[PDB]
Amino acid sequence: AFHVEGLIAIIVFYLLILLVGIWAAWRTRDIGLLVGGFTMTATWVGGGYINGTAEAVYVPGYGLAWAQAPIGYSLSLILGGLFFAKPMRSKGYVTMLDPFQQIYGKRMGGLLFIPALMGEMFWAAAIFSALGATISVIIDVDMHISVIISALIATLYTLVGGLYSVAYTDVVQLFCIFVGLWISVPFALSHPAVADIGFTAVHAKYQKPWLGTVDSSEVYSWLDSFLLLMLGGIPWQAYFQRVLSSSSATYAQVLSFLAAFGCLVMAIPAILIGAIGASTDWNQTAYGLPDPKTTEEADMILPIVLQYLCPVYISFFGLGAVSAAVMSSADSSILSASSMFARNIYQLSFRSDKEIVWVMRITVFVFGASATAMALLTKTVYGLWYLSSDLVYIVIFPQLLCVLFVKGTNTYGAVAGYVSGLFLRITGGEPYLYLQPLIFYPGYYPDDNGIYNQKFPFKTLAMVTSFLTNICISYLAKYLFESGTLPPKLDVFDAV
Ligand SMILES: C[N+](C)(C)CCO
Ligand SMILES: [Cl-]
Ligand code: NA
Repeated sequence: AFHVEGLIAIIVFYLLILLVGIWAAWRTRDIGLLVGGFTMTATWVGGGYINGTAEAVYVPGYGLAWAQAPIGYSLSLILGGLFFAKPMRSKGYVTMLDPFQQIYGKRMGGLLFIPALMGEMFWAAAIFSALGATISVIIDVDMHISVIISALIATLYTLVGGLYSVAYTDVVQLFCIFVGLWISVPFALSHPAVADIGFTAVHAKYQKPWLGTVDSSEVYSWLDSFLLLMLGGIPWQAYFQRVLSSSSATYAQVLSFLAAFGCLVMAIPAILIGAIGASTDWNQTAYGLPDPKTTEEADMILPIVLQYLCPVYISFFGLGAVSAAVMSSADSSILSASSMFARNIYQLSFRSDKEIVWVMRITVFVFGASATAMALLTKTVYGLWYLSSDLVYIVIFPQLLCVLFVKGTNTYGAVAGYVSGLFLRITGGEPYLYLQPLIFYPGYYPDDNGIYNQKFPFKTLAMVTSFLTNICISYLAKYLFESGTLPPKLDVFDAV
């Protein structure tokens, strides 16, 4: 029943992506800055960007007003270029966890690896879910098998590309994403089922208007989420790997700015596809009634629009664009997680080149399997894409601010900030993971599923409490050990 045309199309597109990169690696006027910016854009923009942005715009509860992850994650690159690019450079940093291990120690750096590893896993699960949904809709494959196949192909791509040389694969992949999406959009807009997306943005005919709305009581919560996506999107090894490998600090800053511009440009057609899905009379298409959000297939809105509103070859171009985005992001995500585990955890704390290569291969496999299980269990792409930066914002970002800008931080403040931020984040609950809150801040309300949500900005409160606890406990421990109030024999971490 499945169309073999789709399988042959994804095969030929994958080969077309890899062959040009192999040729460019075989071969290899002030244009390298553009190439670096395009490569960073291809690293940043994956299945999360495209599919999660379309889902967030499509879902009536969110709209464009609540599709904050594309804008926030693009602004993360601008903020990184402005403030974090120079302090991370000119030091012997290979990974993002190197400042943490150099200032707080190996154990605290390994502890800080856990939020980063969980964020990488959430991002990989979101992009695996996006690719599996695209394959399942367009090639008509079972969703579980499609997700497993996507994870397998991403794993083999990362491994095969790793040992050999790849040059300018990301440029060609970004070109494929851009062309596929921007040729899919005009075909989707001209479908007889799709109504005027300008009218649907401000008026409701099929569902609530896709521009979205923010209530006056929700404003703080909106701001809270935006901060989580704008500041929690900065401390990632996929970005700092390109920052540290640059020739100069100015080159790193300019590639950050160009990458942010490219991310916004890539986010535009995803917003348009989500708006088209929100403006579609599904009773007129072959998808039929019920509509995708009634079917609980909202997270699959972008492939559905590609499949049921576009011709078959345009659907194949869109599938190629999604595949290019997912491969170019999954390579960086898997490699960053594996490199951080191999260098910071295995090589530095516990301990050979062959041994390191082998543990990094098996780590790629285990990370892929964990992300596959997470992708199979969940039902949302935007939710995992959002949650990837949640614990990063809560935990790593205050510690990153402390190690870069706050002179005098130590391990006691790091541990205190870790515990305080984690406690305030956990006690606030998580609706995506169906967790009840223990602390009930003012404005709490139950959703459809019965989990109490928080209108109070408790995530930003947890982050700020983590930062202030780090500073206060660090200076208090320094004062207590310097003045002689606390005996020096109790300095378990030997920080001061
Ligand atoms: C999820 N990240 C923040 C790592 C990349 C944005 O797509
Ligand atoms: Cl993404
Ligand atoms: Na990508």
